[PDB]
Amino acid sequence: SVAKTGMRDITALELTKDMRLGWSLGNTMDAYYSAASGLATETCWGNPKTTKAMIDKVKEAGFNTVRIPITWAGHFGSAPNYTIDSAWLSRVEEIVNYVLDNDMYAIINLHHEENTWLVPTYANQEVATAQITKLWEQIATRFKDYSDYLIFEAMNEPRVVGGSAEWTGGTAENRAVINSLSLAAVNTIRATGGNNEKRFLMVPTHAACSLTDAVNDLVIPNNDSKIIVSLHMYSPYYFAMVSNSTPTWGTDSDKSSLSYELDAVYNKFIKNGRAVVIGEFGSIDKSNLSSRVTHAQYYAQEATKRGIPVCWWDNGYYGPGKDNSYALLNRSSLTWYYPEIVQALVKGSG
Repeated sequence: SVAKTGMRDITALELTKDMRLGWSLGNTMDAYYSAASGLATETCWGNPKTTKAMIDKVKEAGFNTVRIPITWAGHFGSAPNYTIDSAWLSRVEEIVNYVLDNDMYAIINLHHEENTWLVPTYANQEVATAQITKLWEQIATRFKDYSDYLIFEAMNEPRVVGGSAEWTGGTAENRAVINSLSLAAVNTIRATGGNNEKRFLMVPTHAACSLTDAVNDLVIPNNDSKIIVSLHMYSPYYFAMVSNSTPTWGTDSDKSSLSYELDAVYNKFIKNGRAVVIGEFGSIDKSNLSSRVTHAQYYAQEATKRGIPVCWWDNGYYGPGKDNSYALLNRSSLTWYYPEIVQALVKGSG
């Protein structure tokens, strides 16, 4: 286990290079139903209750990072304390230890918070600041003594859900409020003791997008050297995410468009000494395995050459021709639906 190996003398760029290739436990601790569901949210989107044996298979395949997306909304109480349900926090800790016991990196975040409370407007800034502070105070305190293999991702895809700028990079107001929220979260985490003064932290742009105005307006809290930028880049959009559209990938235009997107991130952040994790990418199943393999290998290869680790979104949803069919692992048989994609990712990562 790497749970109690402490804090190395290491830079963020060095750490992200070692993170290498990641896998998110998607549609699991991030799934939601209602305030009545409690611990049953984990299984409400069709993933069996997580076991260490599932994580063992991820390690065995060659991944070196597991991201554990967690929706806290539905599991915390009223203002002003926003107390997190003790059983929920204990369940998160069990899963964190499945990952660290496999000698891998673990990322924990706040996930689908934007639908209720994480609304980045000037009007809501005071309330959202108090709330993100109270939540991270509790989460960071619980995880304070873990080693540098545990990373905190402060927010997921902060944005005003339903508004016109949701997928266009936000408004300037939205981006300023997000910077205020990440500053409050980082300052809260750093003040909680244990190893949290030294822990590596991930901070997203608006909606974790790579659009120019979103990447340019991101402010690293305190210019802290242990902050990593979090981007979600399901690139290119139609091939990766949209059913009944664009089932092929692999032309020179396709490759150069993806290299351009990754060059933009490399030139903006990596070459300027700022580490980046692409915390989500992937492709849905359009009965197009050969294109998905070519895309996975090229994405991982070109990101690795630029010092950027990538994390596949494995939501456990299987469905050729269906929306959001990103599954790679069958968590019940403990066998892979698409070992060819896994092999392409691991090979591309080096």
